Amino acid sequence: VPNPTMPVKGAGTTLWVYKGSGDPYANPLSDVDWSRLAKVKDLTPGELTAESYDDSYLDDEDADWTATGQGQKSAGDTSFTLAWMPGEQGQQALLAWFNEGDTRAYKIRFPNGTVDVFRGWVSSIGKAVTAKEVITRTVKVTNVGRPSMAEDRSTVTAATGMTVTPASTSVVKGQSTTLTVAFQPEGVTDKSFRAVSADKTKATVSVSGMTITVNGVAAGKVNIPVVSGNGEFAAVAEITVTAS
Amino acid sequence: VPNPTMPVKGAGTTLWVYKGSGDPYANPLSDVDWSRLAKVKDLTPGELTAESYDDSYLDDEDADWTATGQGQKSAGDTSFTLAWMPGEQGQQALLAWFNEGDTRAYKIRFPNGTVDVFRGWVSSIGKAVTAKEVITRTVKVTNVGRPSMAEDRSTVTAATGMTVTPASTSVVKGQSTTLTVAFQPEGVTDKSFRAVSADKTKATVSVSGMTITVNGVAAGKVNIPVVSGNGEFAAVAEITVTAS
Repeated sequence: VPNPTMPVKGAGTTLWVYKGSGDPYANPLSDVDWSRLAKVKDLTPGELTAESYDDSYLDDEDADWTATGQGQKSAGDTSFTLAWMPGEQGQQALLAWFNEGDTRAYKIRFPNGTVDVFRGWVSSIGKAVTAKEVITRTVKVTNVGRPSMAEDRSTVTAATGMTVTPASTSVVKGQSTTLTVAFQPEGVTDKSFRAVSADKTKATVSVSGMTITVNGVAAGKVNIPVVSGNGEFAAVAEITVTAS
Repeated sequence: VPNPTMPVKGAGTTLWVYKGSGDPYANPLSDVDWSRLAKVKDLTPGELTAESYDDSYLDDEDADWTATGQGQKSAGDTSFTLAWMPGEQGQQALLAWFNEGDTRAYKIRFPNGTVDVFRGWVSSIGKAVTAKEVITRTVKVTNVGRPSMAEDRSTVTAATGMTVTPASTSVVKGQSTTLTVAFQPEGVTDKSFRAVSADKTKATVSVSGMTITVNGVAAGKVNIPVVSGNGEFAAVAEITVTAS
C-alpha cells in the first residue's frame, strides 16, 4: 500500500529521537534505539537552503546579467508542537537534550515508508497555555551538517525472512555457547536485530556483530528470544545448563 | 561600439603583460606579443604625480603668496588582485617577473578601444586565504619612466569641414524651420559650434540635435550667425518671416 512513487496524504507521520550510539544514518528503518515522540500536534520540517556566491570578475566580458553560484547550504531550523506531557518518558529526554548543547539525531517517518534523518540541537523550547485547548509544547531544532533525505535511499529490499540455528544443547559452568541467526532473505538485507534473556539467572546473552553468545551462569533450562529490528520477526531458542 | 568620446562602464577591462622583444609603445593595440592575465578580481591603475618645486627668491617683489612649479613626475604603482591559479601560465610568468627583478612592460585594455601601457617592476606579491571565498593573489607593480596614456595615441581632425544649409524659405508665425550643418571632412571631426540670431526679435533661435531651429515670432528679414570653435569658421543665414 505505501507507494513512494505516488503522493501521500501526510497523516501518520511520526517523529523519533536516536537515544544511542552508532550511526543513525546507517539503518534509519529499524526503530531499535529510536524513542517515539507521540501525540504530535503539527510539524514543519527543515528547509534545505543554499547561499549565493558572486562569481563575477572585472575582466569578464559584459556584466549585463548577474553571474552567481551555489555557496554554503545551512539546512536547519525544523519546528514542531505536541501535546504537553511532562511526566512522559520521551519529553524529559527532550528537555535534557535542550539543557545541554548535545547535537542528537532525529528522524521523521512518512506514511509511504520513507524516512528523513536530521542531526541538530534544540534551539527553542516553549509552551502555549489556553483554556478549552490542550496545553502544547513547541520545539525547534537547528540542524547541523548534511541530512539524510528519503531521496538518498532508493533500493529497500524489504527482507521478509529470518530464522535461528542455535546449539540447543548442554552448557557447562564457565563455558559459553554460540547461536547463529539466518538473516538472508535472498541475499540483500537492510535490517538489524537484537536478543534478550528470559531470566538473567541461568544464562546471559551477549550480542555484537551477529555473534550471539549464551553463558550458563546457573544450571537449568532457559529460553533465549530474538527480535529483528522494530519487531517484525522474532525467534525463540532453548538452552540447557548442566551443573557438572 | 566603443566610443572614446563617451563615458564607458569599465566592465570587461583586461590586463596584459609584454612577453615580446620589440617596442611595447609601438603598437599597443595589437595583442601579438602579449600574455593575458585572466580572472582579474579588481584593478587600480597607477596614479601620475609630480612633486612641488619652490620657485621663490629673496629679491622677489611680492611674497604674500607662495610661488611653486611642477617638479619630478612619477607614475605611481598599479595594484591588481586576481584569482590565484598557480598551475597556469601567466601567474608563473608574473612570479618570475617579480623574482628576477627586471623592468617589464604591461598594458590595460579598457572597453573603449584604447589602451594604457606602463613599464615597471613588481614590488609586492600577496595572497588572501579565507573559507567561502576564492583565494586571490594580490600584485603591486611600481612603474618607472614615462607612461604612454591612451591620450597619447588619440587623433584630432580639424580639416575645415563645416557647411551650413538653412531652410532658405518663408516661415510663418507659430511654426519653426530647421537648418542643417555638416561636419564631415571625410566623416571625422571633433569640433563644435554655436548658432544664434542677430537681433532675437524677428526670429528666436535654438540649437539642438546638431541642428538649428528658427521660430518666426515677427515678420521681416532676420540674420542668424553661426561660429565654429574659436572663430576659425563661420556662416550667415537669412530667414524671411511672413505675416501669417
